[PDB]
Amino acid sequence: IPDAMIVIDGHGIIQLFSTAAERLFGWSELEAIGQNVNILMPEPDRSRHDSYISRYRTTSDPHIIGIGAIVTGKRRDGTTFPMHLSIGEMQSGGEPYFTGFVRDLTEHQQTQARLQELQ
Ligand code: HEM
Repeated sequence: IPDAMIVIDGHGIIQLFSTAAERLFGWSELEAIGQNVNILMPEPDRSRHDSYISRYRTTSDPHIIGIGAIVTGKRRDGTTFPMHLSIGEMQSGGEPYFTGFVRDLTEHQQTQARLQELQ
């Protein structure tokens, strides 16, 4: 059962954008592909994302890879949302590539929030 998956190169450039990713983020394949993955997140992560990838490539010490994390994503329409992110590392043509699997947690957040306010 497919999820929103994205594939970037070692510079954060999108290479593949799944159909489900399109529905979640609001960007079509063609629109996303040549863009930096940072277009899918609000600030401050956005401007710091390249340094996150860079930091990892040099230190080889993961903070999300093999760990997973829940973060805020940003749609094309400008709206933000909570999402769980898992990152896999791969190799192709001698260069590193990264695979991201996104799980939308909007509903989860809403339910939890609704239960919270209804006492
Ligand atoms: C769309 C919302 C996203 C957010 C908010 C986000 C956020 C972050 C943050 C906060 C870090 C490093 C912070 C720390 O030092 O612990 C990070 C690292 C990284 N992100 Fe993202 N990211 C997103 C999407 C993606 C996607 C889609 C990919 C690849 C398909 C990706 C690949 C990476 C890589 C390779 C690293 C560094 C490796 C590591 O520290 O484990 N990120 N991201």
